[PDB]
Amino acid sequence: AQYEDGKQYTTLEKPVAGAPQVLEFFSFFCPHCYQFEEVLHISDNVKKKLPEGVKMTKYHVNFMGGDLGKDLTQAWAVAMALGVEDKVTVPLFEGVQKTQTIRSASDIRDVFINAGIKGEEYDAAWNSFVVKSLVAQQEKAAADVQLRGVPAMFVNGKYQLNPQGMDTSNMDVFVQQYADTVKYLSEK
Repeated sequence: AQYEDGKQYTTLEKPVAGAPQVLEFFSFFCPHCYQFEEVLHISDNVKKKLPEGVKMTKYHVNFMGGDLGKDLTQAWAVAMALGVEDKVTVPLFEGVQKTQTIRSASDIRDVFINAGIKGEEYDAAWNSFVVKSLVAQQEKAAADVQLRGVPAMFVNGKYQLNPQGMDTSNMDVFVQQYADTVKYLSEK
């Protein structure tokens, strides 16, 4: 075929019932995720081609950056609960990887404060049970899909994107192929 198992995607030996339709995993410590987010805009470009009635879910993962890694997963939960993903994603990536000014939970908080979220509102979200289960959700989803590496994308708990199996000398073309694959798997 043109899209073959093992080529642009793999198939899960152990499918995951009831999974989010399009599910993406990343980490602010993950250099390819950095590339994926502000150089390639993968998340974006996928949406632009998904049929609609399709929702997209992005979760953070724990297994990079130890203690900070976990702090970041809670912070991403706060971001989701507050609906401020698009105001913190870039400063968080650049704070961890570019300037390296994120070294503690408090520094993560500064990014939110600077992005305009209020202290009391941040601290309350942080400490809230809704954010605890939203952490639990992120972990569960990662747990369900054998996850050892990021970036990672899964479609309908059955298919996993395989970006290594796509051309990379043109970035624009890599993205389009990636998004079209997601759209194919979607209709499967």
